Amino acid sequence: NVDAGRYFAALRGPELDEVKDNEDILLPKEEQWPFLLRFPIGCFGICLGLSSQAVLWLALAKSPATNFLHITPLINLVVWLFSLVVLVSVSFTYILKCIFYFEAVKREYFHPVRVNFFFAPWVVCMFLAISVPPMFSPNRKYLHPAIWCVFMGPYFFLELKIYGQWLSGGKRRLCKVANPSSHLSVVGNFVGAILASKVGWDEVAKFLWAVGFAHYLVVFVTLYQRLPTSEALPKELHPVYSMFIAAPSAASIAWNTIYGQFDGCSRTCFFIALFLYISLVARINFFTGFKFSVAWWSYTFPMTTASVATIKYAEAVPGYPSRALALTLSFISTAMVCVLFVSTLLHAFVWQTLFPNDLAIAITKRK
Amino acid sequence: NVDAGRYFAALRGPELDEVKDNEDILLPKEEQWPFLLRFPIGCFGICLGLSSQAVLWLALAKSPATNFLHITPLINLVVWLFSLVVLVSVSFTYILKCIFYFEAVKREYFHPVRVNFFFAPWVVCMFLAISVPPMFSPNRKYLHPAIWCVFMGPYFFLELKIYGQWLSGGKRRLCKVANPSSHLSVVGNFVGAILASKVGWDEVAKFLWAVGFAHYLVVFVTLYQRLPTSEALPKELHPVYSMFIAAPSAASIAWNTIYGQFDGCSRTCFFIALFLYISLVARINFFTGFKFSVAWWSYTFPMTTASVATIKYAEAVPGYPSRALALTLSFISTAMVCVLFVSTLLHAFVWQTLFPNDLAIAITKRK
Amino acid sequence: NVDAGRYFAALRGPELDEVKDNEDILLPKEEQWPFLLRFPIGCFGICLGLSSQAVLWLALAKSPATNFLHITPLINLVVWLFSLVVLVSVSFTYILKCIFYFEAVKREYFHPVRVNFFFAPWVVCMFLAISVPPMFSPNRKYLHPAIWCVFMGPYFFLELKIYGQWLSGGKRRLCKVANPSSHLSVVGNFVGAILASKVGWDEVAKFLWAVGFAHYLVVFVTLYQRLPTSEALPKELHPVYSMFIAAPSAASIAWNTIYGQFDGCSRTCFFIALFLYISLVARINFFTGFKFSVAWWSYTFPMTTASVATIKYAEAVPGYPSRALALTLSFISTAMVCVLFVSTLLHAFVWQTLFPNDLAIAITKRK
Ligand SMILES: CC(C)CCC[C@@H](C)[C@H]1CC[C@H]2[C@@H]3CC=C4C[C@@H](OC(=O)CCC(=O)O)CC[C@]4(C)[C@H]3CC[C@]12C
Ligand SMILES: CC(C)CCC[C@@H](C)[C@H]1CC[C@H]2[C@@H]3CC=C4C[C@@H](OC(=O)CCC(=O)O)CC[C@]4(C)[C@H]3CC[C@]12C
Ligand SMILES: CC(C)CCC[C@@H](C)[C@H]1CC[C@H]2[C@@H]3CC=C4C[C@@H](OC(=O)CCC(=O)O)CC[C@]4(C)[C@H]3CC[C@]12C
Ligand SMILES: [Cl-]
Ligand SMILES: [Cl-]
Ligand SMILES: [Cl-]
Repeated sequence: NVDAGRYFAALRGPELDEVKDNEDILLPKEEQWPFLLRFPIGCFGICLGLSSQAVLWLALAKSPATNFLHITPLINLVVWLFSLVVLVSVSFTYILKCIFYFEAVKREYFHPVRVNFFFAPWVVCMFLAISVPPMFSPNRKYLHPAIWCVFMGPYFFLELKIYGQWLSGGKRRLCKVANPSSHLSVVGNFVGAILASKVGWDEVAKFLWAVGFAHYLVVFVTLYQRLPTSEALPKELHPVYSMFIAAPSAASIAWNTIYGQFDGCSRTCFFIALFLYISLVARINFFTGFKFSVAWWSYTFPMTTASVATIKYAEAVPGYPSRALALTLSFISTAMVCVLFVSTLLHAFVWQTLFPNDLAIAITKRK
Repeated sequence: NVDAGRYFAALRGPELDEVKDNEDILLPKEEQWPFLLRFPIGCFGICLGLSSQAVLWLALAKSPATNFLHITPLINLVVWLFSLVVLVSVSFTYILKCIFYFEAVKREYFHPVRVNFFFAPWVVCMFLAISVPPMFSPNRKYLHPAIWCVFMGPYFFLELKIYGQWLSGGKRRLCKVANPSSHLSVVGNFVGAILASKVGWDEVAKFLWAVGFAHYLVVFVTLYQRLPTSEALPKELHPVYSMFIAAPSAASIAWNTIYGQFDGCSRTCFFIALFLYISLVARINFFTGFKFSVAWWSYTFPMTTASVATIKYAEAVPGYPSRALALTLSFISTAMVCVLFVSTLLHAFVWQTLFPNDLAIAITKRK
Repeated sequence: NVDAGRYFAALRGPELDEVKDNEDILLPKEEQWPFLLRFPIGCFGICLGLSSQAVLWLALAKSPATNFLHITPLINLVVWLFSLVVLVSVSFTYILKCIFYFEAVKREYFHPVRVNFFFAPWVVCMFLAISVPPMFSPNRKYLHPAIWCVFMGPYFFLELKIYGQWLSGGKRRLCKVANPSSHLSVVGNFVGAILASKVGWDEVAKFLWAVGFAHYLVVFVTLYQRLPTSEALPKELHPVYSMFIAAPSAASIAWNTIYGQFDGCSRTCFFIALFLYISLVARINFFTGFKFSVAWWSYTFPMTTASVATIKYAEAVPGYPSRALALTLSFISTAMVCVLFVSTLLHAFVWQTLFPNDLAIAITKRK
C-alpha cells in the first residue's frame, strides 16, 4: 500500500486530513459517498473523552481530599453507563466497515496520523475497567486477572510490531513517520500499570512502567529535531500539542499505586505535566480561537487525566494552596466537555455536517 | 527582523561575532562608532564571573569542611560589595542604550548566540541574593518571599516564550538555532531552586527542578546530532564548551537543599560534571593557548560553580582524598579570575581595546 | 588515513565488511594473502563469548537461588582455564601483526565498525577477573586494588579521546559515525563498576556508573533519528541489534552491588533489557534463518549477560514464576554457544574457511 512519503506530500493540515490544492483523487467529490466509507477511525475520540471523565468524577466522590463538597456517587453511575453505550455503538459500526470495506481500512492503517488511533479501543476499555461503579462490584477486594489479560493482550501483541519497526531500516521509522499525536501509543503502558495493580499482580505492573518510560523518552526528544515529517507540526501553538500531557500525568498515577505514596518519582513527573499544561492553556489565544472539529474530542483526553493526578497530589500535601489547584483544573477540563457535548449534537441533527466526505483516503498512488 | 539563517551565514567564529571575508556591512569600519553602539550585551559576563566567586568564598568560610585553613569572612564582604558596584554600572549603561538605540537592541535579541545572554542580569542577581554577607543579615532565619518573586518573575515570564517556541514550526526551534552556549537559559531554574528553599517555600523549589531537568536533557542530546547550525561548534576542543558544566553542577546543589543530604540523585549529577571538567582542563592545550577576549569572563562561570558543589560533597564524605579534590578545584578556578581581572584592566586603560566596533550587528538583509 | 565517509561508501553489509559491486581494491583477490593480513580484529569476539559463560556458570553454583540443581563448581574451573588459553593466543597473534603490519592496523582503527572492537581485550580481562574460581583464591575477602587500576587504566585513557570527539566538529562525531555495535564502548564503564566494588573502593564505582549512563542515553536515542550512516542498520530485524541488551543488563548488576539490594534503579533497567530480548528472540525468523559467521560469536555476549542479571532478580523475589524465567534464559544462551563452538571447529579444520581474504581493508583512497 501507499507509504507515508505519499501521505505527507498529498495531505496537509494539523491532523493531516485535508487535500492540497494540486492533488487529484479517485472518487467523486460532489457525490455523496456511502455512510460506511465516510466513517473515519477518528470517531473513537468520543469514547476517550467520556471515559476519562468517569475516572475523574469517581475521585471527587471517594478521595479523602475534596470531601467537603459532598459529591454524590451517582455522577459516576450515570456517566459510566452512558459511556459504555457509545463504545458499544462505535465499535459495532466500525466492525461492519471491515467486513464490507476492508480495502479502505488498510489505507487508514498506513496513514501516518491515523495509525496511532487504533489503540483507542483498548485504552477506552481500560478506563471503564479501573473505574467501575461501587454499586456493581460490592465487597470488591481485587479484580479477577482475566480482565487484565483480555484487554492487555491485543494491545501488547500489536505493541511489539510497531515498537519493533522504529529501530530498523523499514520506511516506518520514528524519524520518517512522527507527529505530536505519537504519544497515544506509549500511554497505554502507563495506564495498563494501574489495571494490573488492581488485580493482585504487582511485579508485572513494574514491567509495563519501564517499557512505557523508555519509549516515551525516545518519542519525546525526537519531536524537537529536524525530522522529514513536515507540515504536521502546526505553526505557532495548536491544540494538537495537548497529547504531550497524557504521558507524564498517567505515569505519575502509576507510581503512586505500585509504591503506595508519592516518592520523588511521582511529583517530578506531575510537575513536568503541569508545566506543559500552563504553556498551552495560559494564553488568550486558546479560549478565543475555537473551531469545532471531530479531532477536538480527542484533545480533552490529556486535559482530564491531569485532573485525576492533581487530586492525588492534594491528598499527600493537604492545604489551601493544593485544594485550589485540584478544584480548578477539574473545572476547566469538565467545562470543555460540556461545551463540546452540546456542540456535537447540533452538528449531528441540526446542521448535519459531522460526517462529510473523507477525501484523505483517495490519494492516487504516486503522482 | 533578520532571522538566524542570515545570522549563521554572515557571521563566523566560535562565539559567532566575526564577519566573514565576503559579507558587506551597512556602517563605516574605520570610523569610530558611538560608545553606546559599541557596548555589546556580552559585557554581562563580568558580573557572572565575580558573583559566583562570592558564593564560593562563603562556603570556604562557613562550611564545616575546609575549616582548618581559618578563612576570614571579610573576603565575601569585600568581593560581594565590589560585585554589586559593577552590576549597577553595566545595567545602568545598557538601559541608556535601549532608550536611544532600541533599534540596535532588537538585532541582538534575534542573534542566535546573544539571545541566551539576556538571562544573565537575572541570574547574577540571584547569586548575590543567596550569598548575602552574614553581617548585613544577622539573626537570619528565612528570607522574605518578595526576593524570590521579584527576581524569579521576569525570568519565568520570559522563560515560557523561548521554551515554548522550541516545540513548534517557527524558525526559532531547538534544531534551527542551537549552540554550546544554549545551556545559559536552562541553568536559571536549577539556581532558582536554591533561592526558593531559602525563603520557606520548599514545594515550589521541586517544581523548578523538574522544569530545569526536562529542558536540559533535550538541550543536551540535541548538541550531538547533525543540526543546521554550522560553524558554531568549534573544531577540536574550545573553551566555549565549558557551559556544559554549569547545568549539572547547579542541579546537584539544589537536591542537597530540598532533601537535606546527598541521595543517589546528587552524587550522580556531580560525577557527570566532574567527568566533563576533566575532559576540558586535563589537557596541555588548555593552559598553553590562551587569548584574551570578552567572552572569556563568561567561561569562568561554570568552572567556579563546580567548586561550590565539590565542597558540599566533601562535607558528606570526610577524608583526605575528598579534601584534596575540593581544595584543588577551587584554586584553579580562582586563579583564572585573578589572571583575567588583571588582564582586563590593561586592555581598558593601557591599550584601550576592550570595546572595538561591533561588526556583527551590521549584516545587510538578504544578500 | 581514509575517513568513514569513504568507509560507508565502499563497504556494504550489516557488519560493513563486504565490498560493493563497483569498488576497486589495491590487492589481488584470487591470490592468497599472508596469514597476518587475513587476521581481522573481529576474532576477539570468541573471548567475549567464552568469558561471559564463565561468569554465568559461577552464579548457578554459588547463588542461593537455583540451588536444588546442585551444580558442581568444576564447570567454572574448566571453562575459566580454557577461556584464558584462547585469550593468551589471540592477543599474542595480534601483537605480531602490529610489529610487522602496523600499516594495516591503522586502517582498522579508522573503520566505522571495527573501532569499537578495540575495547574487547580489556573487557574480556575484566570478566575473568570478577569470576575467578574459588579454588585459586581461598579466603578471599577483597581483591587487591592493583587489578582494577591495571585493567581499568588503558580503557579509561582511551575512553576520554573517543568520548571527547563526539561533541566536536571533527569528522568522527556520534552523528557522522554510528551503528548498532556502538554500545560496546559504553558497556565497559558499567562492567568496571563491579570490579571496583570487589576491591574495596565503593565511591569510585559510583563515578563509573554516572559516566556509563550519560553516554548510553546519548548513544541510545541517536540510533532512532536520521543519521548520515546508511547501509549499516540492517533492514527488518538482524542479530546485530543484540548489542542493545548488553548495556542495560550490565547496569542492573552494578546497582545491586554498590547499594546491596534491588532498588527501583535495578528492576527498571532489567525490565528494559527483558523487553528488547523478547522482541529479538520471540520470532520464528530468528531460530530458522542462521548463517555461520565470525561476528556471530560477539552476538552471544549480550544474550549471556542477561542470564547473570536475571538470576540476581530471582534471588530477591523467590517463587516459581521467577525460577522458570531464570532457568530458561540461561538455557537458550548456553545452547547457542554449544552450537557455535562445534560449528567453528568444522570451519577451521574440515572446511578451512574461517580466515578468507579481508577485502574491507583494501579500499582505494577517494574514487
Ligand atoms: C523523559 C524526560 C522528558 C523527563 C520525564 C521522565 C521522568 C519520569 C524522569 C526524569 C528524571 C527522573 C527522576 C530523577 C531523579 C529522581 C530523584 C530521586 O530522589 C530520591 O532520592 C527518591 C527518594 C526521596 O528522596 O524522596 C527519585 C527518582 C527521581 C525522581 C527520578 C524519577 C523519574 C524522572 C522524574
Ligand atoms: C540528562 C542526562 C544527560 C543525565 C543527567 C541527568 C541526571 C539528573 C539523571 C540521570 C539518571 C538519574 C538517576 C537515575 C538513577 C538514580 C538512582 C536512584 O537510586 C536510589 O535508589 C536512591 C536512594 C539510594 O539508594 O541512595 C536515585 C535516583 C537516581 C540517582 C537518578 C537521579 C537523576 C539522574 C542522575
Ligand atoms: C536511558 C533510557 C533509554 C532508559 C534506561 C536508563 C535507566 C537506567 C533509567 C531510566 C529511568 C530511571 C529511573 C527513574 C525512576 C526511578 C524510580 C525511583 O523510585 C524510588 O523511589 C526508589 C526507591 C523505591 O521506592 O524503591 C528509583 C530510581 C529510578 C528507578 C530510576 C533509575 C534509572 C532509570 C531506570
Ligand atoms: Cl484513580
Ligand atoms: Cl551554597
Ligand atoms: Cl556476578
